[PDB]
Amino acid sequence: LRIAIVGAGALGLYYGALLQRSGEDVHFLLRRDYEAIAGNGLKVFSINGDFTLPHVKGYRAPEEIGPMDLVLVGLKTFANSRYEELIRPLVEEGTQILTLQNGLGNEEALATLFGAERIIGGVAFLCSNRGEPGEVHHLGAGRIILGEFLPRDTGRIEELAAMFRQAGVDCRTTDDLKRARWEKLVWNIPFNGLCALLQQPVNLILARDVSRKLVRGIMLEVIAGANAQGLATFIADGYVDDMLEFTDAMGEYKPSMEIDREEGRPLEIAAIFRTPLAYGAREGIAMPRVEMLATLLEQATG
Amino acid sequence: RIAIVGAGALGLYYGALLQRSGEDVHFLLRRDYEAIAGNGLKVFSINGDFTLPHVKGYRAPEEIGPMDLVLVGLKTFANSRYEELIRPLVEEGTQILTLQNGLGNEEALATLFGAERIIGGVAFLCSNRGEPGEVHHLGAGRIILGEFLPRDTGRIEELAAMFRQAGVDCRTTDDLKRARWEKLVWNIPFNGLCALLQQPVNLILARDVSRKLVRGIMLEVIAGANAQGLATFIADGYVDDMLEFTDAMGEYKPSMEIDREEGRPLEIAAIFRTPLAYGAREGIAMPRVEMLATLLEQATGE
Repeated sequence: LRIAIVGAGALGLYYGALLQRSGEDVHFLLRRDYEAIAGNGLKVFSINGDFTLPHVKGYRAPEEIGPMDLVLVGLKTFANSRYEELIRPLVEEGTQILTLQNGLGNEEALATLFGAERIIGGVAFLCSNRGEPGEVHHLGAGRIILGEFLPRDTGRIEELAAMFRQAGVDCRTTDDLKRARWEKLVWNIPFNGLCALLQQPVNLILARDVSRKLVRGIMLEVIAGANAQGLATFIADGYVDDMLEFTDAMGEYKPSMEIDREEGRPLEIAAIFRTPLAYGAREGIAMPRVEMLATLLEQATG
Repeated sequence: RIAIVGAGALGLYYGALLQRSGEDVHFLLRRDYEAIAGNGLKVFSINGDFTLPHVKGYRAPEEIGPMDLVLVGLKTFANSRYEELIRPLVEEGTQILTLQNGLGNEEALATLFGAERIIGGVAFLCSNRGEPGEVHHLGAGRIILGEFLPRDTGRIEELAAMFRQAGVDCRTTDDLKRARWEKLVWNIPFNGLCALLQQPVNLILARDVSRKLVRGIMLEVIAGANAQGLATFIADGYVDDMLEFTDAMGEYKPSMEIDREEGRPLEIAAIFRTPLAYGAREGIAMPRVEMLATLLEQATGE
């Protein structure tokens, strides 16, 4: 099975590394650290034991790779205008596209660009900061839940789930990709939002009672927008308490958006915030706290 | 009003937060009386560090005298010392709050002093200690408060309010017994396996068949819980919820593993042998908890 990794980053390189370690033909597409990876290799620093890959099949242009069986898009979503130029040379009849990037609107913009039956969505729970050119730092978790965009057929999702399980990634299969994306949004929106804005890790947002109270209300707004979107099964309100207690054992974790704010690179406001808001306002649901958060966030960074 | 009987990684932490918000806190120190009478204790947290310049410390409980509340944070192998350590602190109206691990603690103190004095607190805290008078708080800290003998709310809500004022996320339940068993679902696989294998939680969770083991251990604890006269049944699926909860903890080394590393005794009796007793009393097959308890006393006998 041959794979393209379009994105790199903490997410793309980590799953890319684990795939070739379990014997899969993985073709990396790099920009920033092409010379530091082709000359050296990529080092994975993990809590489940470090490992290094001495040789890595690395490319700096998508046309050099050619058509692929699978393509992992782990890109940051501010470069979604680059979907056409980076993915087109990898598309053959039978090519299936996997997306692990945060928020909504990613599966939909790729289905319009290539085809709905090709699109597999993966909601990934990964604790990873990264990089002095060619290094990945695995800090926690890593589990994936796989779902197809066009909802119908069993074999492909199972073959992919087993493949990630062969690579040592905890992998699950679901019938409702929409719901699982919205379930991740319940954590993503308050915690990537408030933490990037206030420039404070999750524990300090959780330490104040009134800030906890804010978090709940953000979460309930997300749930309401989720529940009236066309879900096969309803997301209960108790899930707020579940995700609240979940984050309480993450310690001093700084989420991805906060790290981007600290590193001077742009933030994924469009996919994490504006798009769920657009989908929520499409069905006419009040989401004032999300909107306020979205606005302040793009005010803060410009 | 408050006496701290324990002076471990949790008794110090909670007592330091209690007097920081202006409570009359009296610490019973043993190993490090002289280090805290000279300098005071330093609390290092993820929620910002603080230092108490002066600490009301004592070496004998008869010097402290009658109290309003005694927080017991003792390690459960010192439970034979209940009478000598707590009796001088007890007057008519004194209430005893137990925050230690496992079972039997509420009932022992109830037999010893009076059941209408006893308050059970299931606490969840990540804390290693140890530079005589230095407390490290790595995460969480939330407490669920129950009364052993089920009479009133004011008493339990006044204590809950008192903790919340001090910055402790503090809840209240009507089923203390259930909540103890709820924490046993986590404490048995993880404080068990990690101490035995001498590995952190992420490794135990990394192998597929080891997750299946954890599942099985967990299901037994639940089965031993559900036949214990609980007001409301613990469902399985609470398994899936501690499986995913522990996965957000990264490279975490539980209290029992830390105690194994430092070569100090383990709380096998309260965490393992008492619940196994409670299940056998009702006749429940718990082969895995048994094997674990036993292998764990085999490794720490030598």
